[PDB]
Amino acid sequence: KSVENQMRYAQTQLDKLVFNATFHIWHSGQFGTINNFRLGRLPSVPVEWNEINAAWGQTVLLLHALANKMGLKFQRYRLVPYGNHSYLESLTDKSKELPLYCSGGLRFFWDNKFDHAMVAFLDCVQQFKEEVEKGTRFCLPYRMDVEKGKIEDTGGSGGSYSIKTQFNSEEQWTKALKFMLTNLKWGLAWVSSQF
Repeated sequence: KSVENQMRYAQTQLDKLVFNATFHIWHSGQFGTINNFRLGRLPSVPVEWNEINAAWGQTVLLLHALANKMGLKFQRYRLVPYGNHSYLESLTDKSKELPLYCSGGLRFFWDNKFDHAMVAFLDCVQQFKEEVEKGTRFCLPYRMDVEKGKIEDTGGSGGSYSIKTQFNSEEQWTKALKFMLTNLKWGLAWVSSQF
């Protein structure tokens, strides 16, 4: 099973079918893309952070719209769509900063706020998964592990890939993000079909 095939499968459903904006999830080599922004970077393709931040912003807007369409209010966090500087807020810790954007440079010179934000977002994606799967044999294709901040290539390599940048490689981080976008694409197909 290839992630590209999983995306095609979802695109087949989507083509046979309404939202305020359009959210087109696809692939470009090793990258997952959303509305043409690459969500990742590679040693050989140093995607600018403005583009990564924009991809995050569209991803947040998508999950926000999916949750609003379903009547789902997330636990633990709320999404704050804010263009290319989108973020979450913790519902229990008003202090906590959870930016889904970063500026350039080296992981070394950063705190963990962006990484915490991405794990909080994966928590929300997993909550969405539980709602679409409730009751149907339907399942989003890639298992998510919120405790560890990882996504599994279920039925592919079987490996688990971190959504955090710290202690990770750019190629594995990009893979995790691409599996996450595939899950959201499947979610959009299911939501567009069942609502």
